[PDB]
Amino acid sequence: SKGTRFERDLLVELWKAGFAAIRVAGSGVSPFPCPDIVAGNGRTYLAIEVKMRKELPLYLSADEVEQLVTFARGFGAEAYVALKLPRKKWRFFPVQMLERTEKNFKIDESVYPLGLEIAEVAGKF
Amino acid sequence: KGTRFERDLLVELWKAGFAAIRVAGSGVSPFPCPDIVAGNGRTYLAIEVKMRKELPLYLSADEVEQLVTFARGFGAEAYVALKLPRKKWRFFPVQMLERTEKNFKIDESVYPLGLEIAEVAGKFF
Amino acid sequence: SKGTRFERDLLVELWKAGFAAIRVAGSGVSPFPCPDIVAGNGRTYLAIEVKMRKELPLYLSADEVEQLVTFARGFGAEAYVALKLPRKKWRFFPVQMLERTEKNFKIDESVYPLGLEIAEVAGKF
Amino acid sequence: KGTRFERDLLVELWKAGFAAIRVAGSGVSPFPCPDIVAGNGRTYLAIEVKMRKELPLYLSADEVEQLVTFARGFGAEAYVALKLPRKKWRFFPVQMLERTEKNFKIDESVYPLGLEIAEVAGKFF
DNA sequence: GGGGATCCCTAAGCTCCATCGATG
DNA sequence: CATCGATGGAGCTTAGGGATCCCC
DNA sequence: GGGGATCCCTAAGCTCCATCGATG
DNA sequence: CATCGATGGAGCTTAGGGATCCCC
Repeated sequence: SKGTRFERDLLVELWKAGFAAIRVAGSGVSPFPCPDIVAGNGRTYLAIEVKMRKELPLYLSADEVEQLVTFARGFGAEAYVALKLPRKKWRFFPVQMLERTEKNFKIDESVYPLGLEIAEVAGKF
Repeated sequence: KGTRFERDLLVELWKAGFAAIRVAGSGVSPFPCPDIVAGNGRTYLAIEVKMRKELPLYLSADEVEQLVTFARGFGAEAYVALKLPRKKWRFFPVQMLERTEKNFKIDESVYPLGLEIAEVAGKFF
Repeated sequence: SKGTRFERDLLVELWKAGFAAIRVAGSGVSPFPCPDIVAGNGRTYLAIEVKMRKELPLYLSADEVEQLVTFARGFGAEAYVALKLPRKKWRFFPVQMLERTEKNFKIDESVYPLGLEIAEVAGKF
Repeated sequence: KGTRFERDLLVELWKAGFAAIRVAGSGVSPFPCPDIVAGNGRTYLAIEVKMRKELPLYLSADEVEQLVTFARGFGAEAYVALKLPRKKWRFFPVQMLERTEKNFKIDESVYPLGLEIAEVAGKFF
């Protein structure tokens, strides 16, 4: 459950990139759809699911993603997965960029590279 | 405790089409962050949640600063939700606040003016 | 949500009939199957769903009953519905005795009469 | 708080095939009632839950009375579950308790003897 | 004013501490 | 000499029904 | 002893209270 | 004169990471 330390870490990055960002409470045992972090800089709004892996690939439960997009759609933000590999930087992946396994999704060696920097996230639109 | 009013207010937002969330760890050092953030693709809210035993509620001009600083940066509207011992939640834009000096306030003068959730969503049109 | 007062009431009746009985906590918002009351006198064990009505009929959601029997089966007790009508006494109904509506169950004027007294409950086996 | 150990223990019971429940309102006047009651069609438990910072745990002979009075009346076995600051839950039958006078206790003498949940279910055979 | 929806105040718990005893 | 404001603290458990307050 | 799974102690919040001021 | 026991109190918020303790 070290996930927290990385959520807190990313928040700084976002805040440094101009994003008013927050961590979602009651996230785990929740009465509703809830991602890890939510952010907005006045032009862009982000629903985010945060993940840290020693190494690829990263798998994302069918459900998990449904919940993120379900939320992202409702709130009016862009659903994103932030991935953290030890030596590398925070990488940002739109749910469009995810690959379907049998009953789930993934980001592997073939996808990680075409992920976004935090700076690309802010000024793309 | 007052945690049944806390989550009571969330329901109201959701009810009104809003996708709201409780900010993780906002009983924290004066950090630009509301207690709740909500949005519905059109209107976005930054909500300082106050539960006072009676009027007036005073609000250090500092406390207010943060709500506005954040609200601006995030791209949302700044609000104070306030519940009184037998009255139901009631929404106040920062504008609607009455001033003094080191603080602002909300007493009998403005309280009946305070909006209700739905009327808040209705502003956009 | 007056249901509580009647749960507390029934507990006395049970305790008076020789049943060590208790109310189930986290019953509503629960992580698992949970009835209103559980009791045992050393010979009999009861999973119970408590209901108070001004008047018949009493309807019981398909789900609700599944949950009670699911629990009753697991714990090793007999699933029961206790019904309270104003002027009358506590009536006890085994889930076998319930009648199926379209997508639910019920106890009406045709069933209430063949319900059990608390004393019949203890010494039937 | 210590409510994450509370519900932590429930999971253990469930894990072990037990259908357990938290007694509603057992921070109540010395009322014959455990903090938890569980059962699995064969074995039934009446569990006083103690979370002590260190040994020994003392237990007024009164407090014990109630567990046994209840246990008897309900048709279950009397147990004290006890968690220590870095040790995992550990089950003690009333029998296994060490006595003094107005109290009983649990210190180094008996603690390593205390059972584990599964071994508790295993007794029946 | 009478009738009803909303509280809050009362009694209790446990865990940890610290006095105080008695016994060795 | 009181009232509205402000300033610096301390308490932070649950849970039920009798009592309150509101509103019609 | 070194390496890892488990805590607890630190800094902070809010709400309510009560002092204290100043202004009328 | 200390240790194990007992007796009568008071505090009861969260939450994160640095520090601890255990175990191999």
